Amino acid sequence: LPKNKHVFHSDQRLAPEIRDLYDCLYKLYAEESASEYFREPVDALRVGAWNYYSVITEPMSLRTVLDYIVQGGRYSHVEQIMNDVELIWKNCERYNGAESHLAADARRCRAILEKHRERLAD
Repeated sequence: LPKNKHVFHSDQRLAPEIRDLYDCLYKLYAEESASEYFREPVDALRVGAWNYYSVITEPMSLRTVLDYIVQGGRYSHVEQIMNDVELIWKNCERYNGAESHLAADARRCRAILEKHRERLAD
């Protein structure tokens, strides 16, 4: 699992739509407290979530997405990024149940991201 925190680097070589999504995602990652459990990939075995990797076949976190964006070679379209971001929330509801407060914060993050994007669209 990657060390320390993702360093904000808004790369000018990216498509503008992707750089914009990057900026919104970084804000969610670094600035919104409801994103806490979705920031970094979980060491499932270390935290005693023993069956996590069998329940969740495609793990995902904001860190993972942000690093992919900066590293290149994965994303060519915003819809691809959003596909991975949606995984974060879906994985959460799948493993913790829709009634958990973790799932409540996933849904909050999802809605907040939507608003970040709509705002920058003006």
